[PDB]
Amino acid sequence: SAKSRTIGIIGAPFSKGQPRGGVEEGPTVLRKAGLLEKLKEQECDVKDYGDLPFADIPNDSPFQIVKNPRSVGKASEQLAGKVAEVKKNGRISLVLGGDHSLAIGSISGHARVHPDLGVIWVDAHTDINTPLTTTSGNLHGQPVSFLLKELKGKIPDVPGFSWVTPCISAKDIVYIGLRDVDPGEHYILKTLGIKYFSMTEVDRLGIGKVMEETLSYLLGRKKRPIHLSFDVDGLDPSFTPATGTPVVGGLTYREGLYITEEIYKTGLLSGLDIMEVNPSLGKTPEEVTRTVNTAVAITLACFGLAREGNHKPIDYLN
Amino acid sequence: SAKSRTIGIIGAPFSKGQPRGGVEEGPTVLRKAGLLEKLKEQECDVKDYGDLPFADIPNDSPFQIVKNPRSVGKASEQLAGKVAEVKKNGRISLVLGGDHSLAIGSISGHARVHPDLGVIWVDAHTDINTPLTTTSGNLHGQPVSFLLKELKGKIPDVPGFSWVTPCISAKDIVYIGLRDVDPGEHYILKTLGIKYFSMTEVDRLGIGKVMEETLSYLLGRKKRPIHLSFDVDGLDPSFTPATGTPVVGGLTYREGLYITEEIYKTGLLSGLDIMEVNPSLGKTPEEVTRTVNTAVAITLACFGLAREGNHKPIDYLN
Amino acid sequence: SAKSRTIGIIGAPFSKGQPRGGVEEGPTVLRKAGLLEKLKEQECDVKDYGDLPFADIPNDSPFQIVKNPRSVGKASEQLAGKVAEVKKNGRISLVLGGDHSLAIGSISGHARVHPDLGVIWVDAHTDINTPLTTTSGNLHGQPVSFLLKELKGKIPDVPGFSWVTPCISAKDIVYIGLRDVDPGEHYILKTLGIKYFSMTEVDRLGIGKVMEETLSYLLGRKKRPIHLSFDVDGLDPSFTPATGTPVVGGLTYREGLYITEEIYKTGLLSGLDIMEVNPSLGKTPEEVTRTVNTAVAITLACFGLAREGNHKPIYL
Ligand SMILES: [C]N([C])[C][C]1[C][C][C]([C][C][B]([O])([O])[O+])[C][C@]1([N])C([O])=O
Ligand SMILES: [C]N([C])[C][C]1[C][C][C]([C][C][B]([O])([O])[O+])[C][C@]1([N])C([O])=O
Ligand SMILES: [C]N([C])[C][C]1[C][C][C]([C][C][B]([O])([O])[O+])[C][C@]1([N])C([O])=O
Ligand SMILES: [Mn+2]
Ligand SMILES: [Mn+2]
Ligand SMILES: [Mn+2]
Ligand SMILES: [Mn+2]
Ligand SMILES: [Mn+2]
Repeated sequence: SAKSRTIGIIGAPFSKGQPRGGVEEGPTVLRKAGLLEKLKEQECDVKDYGDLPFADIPNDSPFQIVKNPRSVGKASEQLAGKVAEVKKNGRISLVLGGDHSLAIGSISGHARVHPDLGVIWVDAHTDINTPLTTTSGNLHGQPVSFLLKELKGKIPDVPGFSWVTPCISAKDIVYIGLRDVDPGEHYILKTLGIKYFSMTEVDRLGIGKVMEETLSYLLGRKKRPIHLSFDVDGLDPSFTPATGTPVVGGLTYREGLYITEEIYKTGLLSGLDIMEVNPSLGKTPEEVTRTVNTAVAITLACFGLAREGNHKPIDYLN
Repeated sequence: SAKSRTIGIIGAPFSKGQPRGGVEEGPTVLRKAGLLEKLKEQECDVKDYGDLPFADIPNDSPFQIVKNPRSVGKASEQLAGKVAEVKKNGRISLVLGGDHSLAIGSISGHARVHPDLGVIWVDAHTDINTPLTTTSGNLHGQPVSFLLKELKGKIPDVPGFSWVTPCISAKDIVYIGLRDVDPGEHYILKTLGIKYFSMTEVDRLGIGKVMEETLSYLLGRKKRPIHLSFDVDGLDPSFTPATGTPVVGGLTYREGLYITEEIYKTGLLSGLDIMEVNPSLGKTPEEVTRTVNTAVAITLACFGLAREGNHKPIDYLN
Repeated sequence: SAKSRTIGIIGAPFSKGQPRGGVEEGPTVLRKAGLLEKLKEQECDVKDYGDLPFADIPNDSPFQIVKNPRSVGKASEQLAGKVAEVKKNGRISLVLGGDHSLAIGSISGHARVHPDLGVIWVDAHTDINTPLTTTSGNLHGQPVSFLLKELKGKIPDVPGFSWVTPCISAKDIVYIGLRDVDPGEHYILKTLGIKYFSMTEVDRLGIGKVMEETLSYLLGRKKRPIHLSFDVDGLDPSFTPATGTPVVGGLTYREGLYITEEIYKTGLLSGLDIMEVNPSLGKTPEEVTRTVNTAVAITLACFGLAREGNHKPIYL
């Protein structure tokens, strides 16, 4: 019942942040996999807040090229209200997600309770396109732009995103696993001086130094809450094939566990997003089972499960 | 040949330390792949001491929940005498194994001739449950507890193991590759302060520094014979799938060869166990061939094979 | 475009340096995957010098055990000629290869214009067998032996290789990825003191320290042109299965990109070989697709593609 193992589960069955349908079943397959039980199998305080209901906005006309903006803005608006609710209740928010546009609400609602948070973004992509730089028009590739304070005056008024007040600065976010960056995204990345560890860096330094540099960069000045937004495609498709945008050359299964293991040991985890699990895009039933089983193992390591073993505070020899 | 390449081969077709049948064929398939001939091709002096006849023990009721204790204890007792015999002949004992419970006999008979030995234990598991902390009753996940001096007093009188005397100390064994550890094992691991590199530590430091710390921890004070107990499930199941208890996220083929190449270069390899190859557990015939090939390759690196190249002390240009 | 992105492309559909047919289709499948256009989409100045026509030599009698000496010798002689020409045009020679015996011509022609070049050899093998140390007799395992000045006199007079002049010293080549070396090659490797990073060294040091030590070893004294000879079997068969001699335990896709990404940032890439892609050696159509696409990615990384992203100095 430690703070590190005190959890509030929020389901976010949302998919309109991206074209490929099925990512809304994310919260369903993760629950079906036995996540809450396996969390309770560890010494975890688990309270389920259910699946957020998302109202179907039938006529959600696009903003220029950005599609379904009112639907994405409302879903994140509900998530922000719900995330802050479980944070004021002392629990670590565990958003069980569809597409990564929900990171707007998850981080915002987290920010209303802990405005001094830092963000670790595990992803293959930066998701830092603005509504003017996007070529896909999909909002799951834009959430960071709505959330950075330095990007104010650059974000046009998108219908449904009026409640969005930027809550993090460029110095309070670190990327791990980038290997598919748009040209506009790369421009923002280097112009803001955002700390990132692309797969070039992970190869160069190893996931060991990557985590060492990541945590000290974020927890150097002061100790502050950590929000980990984990996009399942941050790991190689050989472990998470059932996702919207897979890119080869990703983080290994071991590296994904080591990231989450090292973040748990800081004791400062405060919010978690497990996004972009799509049980429709599995070429076989095993590809979905493999993806879900991987996202579950990632989450369990976020809350104490260590590869070296775990044990309760008793004498097992008596 | 030289001392590092003078080998005495002991087939150990025993399976009653674990539930799944077939691991007794381990010696058969390893020989069939040509392990003897490939060792001789790299200037090894190899003597084949034959496959040990393990007489049937029909009345072998369980000790509490521990299964087949007398068959396991006598096979390890017979292996212990056999290993000590080849060590007295000046040869490196090579045990081609069934289940890992034979390590009780492999290490004990080794210690009888070389009581100052150190153990490197490559495995996904710690194999350190006592007959009382075990929940599976399978003796192949208990051999280390029988061998540790610091556990004297916690091993009950198990039928078949009255010959057993703990021969190695807690500071004379190093684990590499752990990722599947029972809570009672984790308690024992930490309380006795055993040196270990789980998959987490291998991810943090890399196999290069792991082997540098391993060999310095064991050989730093004084040089001494090394005993390597290699469980095949220490590597990832993508390389050794034909094994009893495969666990995802293991050491790679490269990492397995680097461990064994580094151990050879010390010139202090004295005993070697190649355990848990179960040719009946491959989902396809190729998976069996792939497991055996990896096992043969790791055995060949133990006795001189190097990826950088090998050559005889002659003038290849005449 | 900039020097590091101005390329002359040479297709070398040659296979008679090795016994498995199909590697001559390397240039065809690589073009077919759109390699040229993909290079142009990242602001590269691409000039296509076409595929080299290799005439058939009927009376190609063996030189002892060495097979097809006059076809291999003439093919590399032509490639050396065409590589010197693109080098004279101030372009980076990109050789879309068949078997690795063509490196005899690629490096010789490159050394004709830049005799101070340094070679990086990404390969599971050393390819340093002499015509007398070889047991296979396949010349795609002998190219480095013809190129090293320190082995002059150890190489017999082989028909087809009278034009060859040893053009690099053993102190100017760095091997990366070794894991299958013949006894005679390893003797040569140790005797001549060639700098090398086998899979053992990549395991021990990591790909980052290997690249830093490689670039420092070749360019520490002074800037000079770099010739990258990339045998596709340097990567693990799980990423490049459609090749003649797959060896397990190879460089990862990531390590291949990292090597090529780091080589680009020096701005000194001057010659490139993409060798030993054999589309007829894939057990499934996907295995061919995987091998080519991996080869394509390694190539684009040699000319600026970066996993962290790219952008023109234009976006806000
Ligand atoms: C190819 N580019 C043009 C589009 C590309 C598509 C996939 C998304 C993935 C977002 B996530 O990693 O959260 O699934 C990012 C992207 N950059 C964009 O902006 O839509
Ligand atoms: C998971 N627990 C419940 C049991 C677990 C099963 C697998 C064995 C592996 C033995 B070996 O390393 O020889 O393959 C170890 C184990 N600890 C035990 O004690 O049987
Ligand atoms: C088996 N050994 C004895 C021979 C071996 C076969 C494969 C070639 C690979 C050439 B390449 O690296 O260009 O694909 C090297 C080799 N040394 C030789 O010389 O033929
Ligand atoms: Mn994302
Ligand atoms: Mn095991
Ligand atoms: Mn074991
Ligand atoms: Mn090769
Ligand atoms: Mn080659």
